[PDB]
Amino acid sequence: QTLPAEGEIGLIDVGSLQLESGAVIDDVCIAVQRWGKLSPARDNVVVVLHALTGDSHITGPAGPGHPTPGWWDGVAGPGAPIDTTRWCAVATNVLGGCRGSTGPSSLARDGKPWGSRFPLISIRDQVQADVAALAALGITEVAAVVGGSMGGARALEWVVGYPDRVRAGLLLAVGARATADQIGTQTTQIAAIKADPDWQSGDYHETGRAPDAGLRLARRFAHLTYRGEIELDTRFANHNQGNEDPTAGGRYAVQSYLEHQGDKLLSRFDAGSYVILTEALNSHDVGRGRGGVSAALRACPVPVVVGGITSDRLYPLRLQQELADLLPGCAGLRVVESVYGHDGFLVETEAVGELIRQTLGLAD
Amino acid sequence: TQTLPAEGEIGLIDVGSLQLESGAVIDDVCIAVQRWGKLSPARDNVVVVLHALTGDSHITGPAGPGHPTPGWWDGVAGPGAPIDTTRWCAVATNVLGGCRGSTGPSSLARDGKPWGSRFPLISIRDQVQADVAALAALGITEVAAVVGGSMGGARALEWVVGYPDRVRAGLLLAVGARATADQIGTQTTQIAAIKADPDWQSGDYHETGRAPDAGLRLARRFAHLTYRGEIELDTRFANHNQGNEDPTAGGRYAVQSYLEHQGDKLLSRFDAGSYVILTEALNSHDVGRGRGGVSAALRACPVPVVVGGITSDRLYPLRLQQELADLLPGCAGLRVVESVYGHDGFLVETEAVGELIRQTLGLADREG
Ligand SMILES: CC(C)(COP(=O)(O)OP(=O)(O)OC[C@H]1O[C@@H](n2cnc3c(N)ncnc32)[C@H](O)[C@@H]1OP(=O)(O)O)[C@@H](O)C(=O)NCCC(=O)NCCS
Ligand SMILES: CC(C)(COP(=O)(O)OP(=O)(O)OC[C@H]1O[C@@H](n2cnc3c(N)ncnc32)[C@H](O)[C@@H]1OP(=O)(O)O)[C@@H](O)C(=O)NCCC(=O)NCCS
Repeated sequence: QTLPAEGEIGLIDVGSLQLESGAVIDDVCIAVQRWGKLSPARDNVVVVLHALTGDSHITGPAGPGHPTPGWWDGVAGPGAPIDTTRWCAVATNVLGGCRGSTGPSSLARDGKPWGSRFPLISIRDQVQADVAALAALGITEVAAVVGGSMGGARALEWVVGYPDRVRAGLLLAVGARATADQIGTQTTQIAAIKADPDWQSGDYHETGRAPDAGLRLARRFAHLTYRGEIELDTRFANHNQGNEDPTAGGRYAVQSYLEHQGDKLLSRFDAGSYVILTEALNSHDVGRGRGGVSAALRACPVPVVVGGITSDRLYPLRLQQELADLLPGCAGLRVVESVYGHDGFLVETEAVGELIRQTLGLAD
Repeated sequence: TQTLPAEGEIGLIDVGSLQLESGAVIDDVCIAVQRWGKLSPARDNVVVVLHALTGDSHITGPAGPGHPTPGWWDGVAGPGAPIDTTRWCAVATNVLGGCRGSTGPSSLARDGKPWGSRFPLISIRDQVQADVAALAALGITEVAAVVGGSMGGARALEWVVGYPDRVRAGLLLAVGARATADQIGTQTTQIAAIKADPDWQSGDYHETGRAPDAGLRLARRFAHLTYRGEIELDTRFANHNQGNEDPTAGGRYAVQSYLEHQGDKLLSRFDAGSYVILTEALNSHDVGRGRGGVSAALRACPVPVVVGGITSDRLYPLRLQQELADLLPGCAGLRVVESVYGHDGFLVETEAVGELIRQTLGLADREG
């Protein structure tokens, strides 16, 4: 198989995939998009790994086929952090997603949506799908892997599980494993979607009713863990939305901001994928079956750049400090100044650009 | 005549009809009250204890008839305790709009059926007016001090600011001058989680056999997270599984099982309707409303106060207490409590919170 036309969308059939749990999901497709020109040696691939609700559209404007622009708009191109004049930015839709790759909303063999029959996946299963997707194109080793959040967890299992198939990695706003705080809010986000009457045990697809209310609830609660406490108060405080009265049907500024944030997600994301991908986040743990977190990291030789956000409330700075101390390929923690919490790795263009540019230098 | 209830008993004080800040009127308001210790000769030793969102008048004592769970500050009032009952009379009420004794959404109105969707939104200032009206109904017009945390701290704040001449001192724990954006964000969403429950029935579920249990449990699980510290949880539960359950095969995580138990535990002692009404009184908390702003209102309050905050508080960060301490002239300086239990530290650190209460009562003595 060949890479899709630069910019366009493409599907890569990797066949059956045996998961860490033993389950076997067959006829697996992996959507992918590429910016940049593949090298004659196929050795300049920079794999960009997206987060929970992201997809393969990492950069570019909106329009046909893409409701919203890329989540890292401007990270790939001439002179950009990932210089496409000499690098090949390859992004894929994670396994279990809903933007082209096999997931709960995809159809199985019986001609009906996977739904509740979709097997539970892990971060290592998402990585095996990406690695297999690249193999289907003749790419065994990639120059670097970069991602934040789930994308960071995907980049951590890539450098630890396949150290010889990658030359460098950028771990952004992620930890070596899921924390109690992350699982607590994420398992409750799931319970919010599952308590919606229209969830229908996960087989709501093609029935007309979906768990919209539950999905908005989960997204609103999650968005709070993405932002910084001070940034929210400084920006919204307790002000009212316009001239509304929260005492008699109005809304607060922050309340109107969260409802919009959940509305943006309903029009593009599927609840089933939100559950499956969140359950994969909960299972994140680089030390499982490797002798613990410390052993797995001490035994990883891949050179990596670790970045952490100060005001991050979902992935506190202490987690990245642990990663940098234990990974021998990492000099030290690379703090990203930002007041926007976890969203810092999405908004701090210049700060994140420096970490990417440092990561590609190690790949050289 | 309306009298205080016996120590350990519950009393139902009638205050008649009250007019809320919004203009609405609440008829036949009933406020539940509990006492600890005798009144002094001049009746000048009343220490009002104001509970938090899901609290009640059972501030101390074991479980027994009418009190399934011990007091939220077990050991805070009594002989030699922080509120030494040999000197002070600990008076605690159930907040207006509560489900735990006083008039609220679950209480029956005049037409015979519950208030429900007919209960008007109340502000923190409305809850203070009711408590002051309750004490007045008995005959108390001046208290020695007010103490509370969270919503209890908000009630205490509006008390010293609104009735400076009828209170000698106050203790403000883990609270801010006004509701923050992060607080209003999660709290409005919690309200939305209860109303999205198909059994909410616009709030008129009380006499239908159905209740929004799913929504309330969800709102509580999210709220409990904001009450704890990040490091506390990871050290306690990490990513461990619950018992022998396996998340890979539909099992639960340790922290997941813990949060579920918190929802159920509140689910069997609290009313969803009250949760919504009280949660929205928190949203409207703004000591500066109608007073020229936060700084003006606090600058004008001369009551001596003790302000304390928790280091790991994630819902009411330390910066909020620091602001209160800086704007209130009656405060000598922020008192920092070192705890790992986040916002819940004001309930757990009974030794560090005990001293702040003793400092507050010391100011009440000096001012008397
Ligand atoms: C884009 C993002 C990542 C960071 O960008 P940002 O600079 O912080 O932008 P903001 O969200 O603060 O504000 C922009 C939007 O909020 C809207 N908004 C702001 N205040 C509002 C209000 N009071 N009422 C309604 N909408 C409001 C703006 O209109 C704008 O809407 P738009 O999407 O149509 O352009 C973040 O905003 C987002 O959308 N999601 C973050 C969560 C996420 O992606 N998580 C997965 C990665 S781990
Ligand atoms: C009272 C309170 C502060 C207790 O805090 P704590 O003393 O530090 O102890 P915890 O509640 O965190 O843990 C003990 C309880 O959790 C349970 N628990 C612990 N681990 C568990 C697990 N893995 N799975 C299930 N349940 C678990 C224990 O069995 C115990 O149950 P119990 O409530 O019947 O006693 C608080 O947790 C509570 O129950 N209510 C507080 C109400 C409130 O609004 N607080 C904030 C002020 S508004």
